[PDB]
Amino acid sequence: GPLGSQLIQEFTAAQRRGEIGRMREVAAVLLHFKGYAHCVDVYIKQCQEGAYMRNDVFEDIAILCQRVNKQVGEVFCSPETVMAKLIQSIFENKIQAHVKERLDETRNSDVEQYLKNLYDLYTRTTALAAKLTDYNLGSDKHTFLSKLIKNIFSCYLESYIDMERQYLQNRSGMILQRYYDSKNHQKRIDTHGETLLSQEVVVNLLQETRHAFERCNKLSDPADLPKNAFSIFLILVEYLCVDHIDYALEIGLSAIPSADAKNANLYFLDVVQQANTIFHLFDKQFNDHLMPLISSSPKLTECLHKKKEVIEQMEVKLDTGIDRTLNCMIGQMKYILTTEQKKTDFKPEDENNVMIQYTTACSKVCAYVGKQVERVRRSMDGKNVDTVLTELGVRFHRLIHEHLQQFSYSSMGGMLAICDVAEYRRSAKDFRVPLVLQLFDTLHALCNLLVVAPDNLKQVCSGEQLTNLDRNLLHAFVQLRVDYRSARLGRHFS
Ligand SMILES: [Br-]
Ligand SMILES: [Br-]
Ligand SMILES: [Br-]
Ligand SMILES: [Br-]
Ligand SMILES: [Br-]
Ligand SMILES: [Br-]
Ligand SMILES: [Br-]
Ligand SMILES: [Br-]
Ligand SMILES: [Br-]
Ligand SMILES: [Br-]
Repeated sequence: GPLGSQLIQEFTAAQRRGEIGRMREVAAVLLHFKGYAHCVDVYIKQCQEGAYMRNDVFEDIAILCQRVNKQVGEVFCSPETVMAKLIQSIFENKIQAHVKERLDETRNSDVEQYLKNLYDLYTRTTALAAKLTDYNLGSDKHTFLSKLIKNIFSCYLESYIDMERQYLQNRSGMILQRYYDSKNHQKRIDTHGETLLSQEVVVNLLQETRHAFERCNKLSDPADLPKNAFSIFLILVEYLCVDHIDYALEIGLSAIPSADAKNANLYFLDVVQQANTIFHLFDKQFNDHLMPLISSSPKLTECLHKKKEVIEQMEVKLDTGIDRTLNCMIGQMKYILTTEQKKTDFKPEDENNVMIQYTTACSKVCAYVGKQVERVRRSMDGKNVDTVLTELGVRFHRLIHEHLQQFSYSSMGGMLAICDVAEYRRSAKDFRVPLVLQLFDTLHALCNLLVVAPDNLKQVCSGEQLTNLDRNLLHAFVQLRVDYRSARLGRHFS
């Protein structure tokens, strides 16, 4: 019939000014007809008009819902259905308008600020939805809020991961270019030991990626959180690893003079030092930040495999470079020995007038060794420096060991050999590595063989420093004696 439902305008008047049960009476009448849905509707519009006048909209709607809750119980019979209508109106209108307002402007002017706003707006909305769930709305309310948040973020959170990666690729690219421009280095003799490894570029790349993970944690669907957080990681290993540090490792690998003369190749040891600190900053953000997001991954086993693979590819290159730098040093110590150690040193031309000291070949080497050891300590941190010295010291002991075996020794030449080793031992003591010192300790005892009289030869072999050594090793040194044939020293087949 002629619905004079425009007594709904009588309800509007009652709400305008004055607190009354007149709102209740008109509402109680209106539930008898279709139009009770419209009455509560205009009630929501009116109480919202004077509300939004604050800098913070999420506090404004929090105060709005509390004052409406105490009033709605006075006016309507089923406050729970009215209340759900309220917050739905707040979300579908006010919240969605405030989100579209913040994002449209910054979307085509500041992509990073867009991501930081989308993250902030989504966080405050969820925190707000947790405040609204405290009210006695119709249970299953949790699903109700979830649909409201989804209906105003579904398309923002859909194209999220693509904008996040497009941003990170571009921002990382700009950081790398800005660094290679400040060094006047176009991609693909340099006297400077330029490592091309910035501890600023890496820490700024990690700064950027860390923040991307945090946004990824809350803005990515939990079912796709692992695959999304790993997509971001692959961007890091493409710019930080492949493009920055792996590039500087190959560039630094070509500045090695290849075991020749005149080598100012302190360069690569500086590269090893920086790369190690970079690695410590790398896996630190990996364990603390990326791992909590990837822990629940279907194929986490393949995620850890690529992380390991990447960090081993460059681990090997560092091991190739430390090896090439070491035999460059061994190459020079060998050069000193061949050109400055003659036969007449251990096989003196005239037995009569010989002053026994360590050879000039010995001092030239020890002086060189010490000059390089110093450069190693000054170019590396305490942890990885002892592993390098150990290798150098082992190779150092190896060189002298085989060097001593290509000479014949007279009675007089014997002492000169010990004097050499004794000085070599002091040079090795400067390594501060027990292994190197102990290796020359056995070589020192070994030289004792080509000095003692033939009758006390098998006696000395029974000594504490020699007994626990292989008989073949004792034999190799006895053969170096000039009177190995002149005496019955062939009794070393036992
Ligand atoms: Br009115
Ligand atoms: Br209703
Ligand atoms: Br952020
Ligand atoms: Br959240
Ligand atoms: Br409930
Ligand atoms: Br930078
Ligand atoms: Br990439
Ligand atoms: Br280091
Ligand atoms: Br980090
Ligand atoms: Br001496």
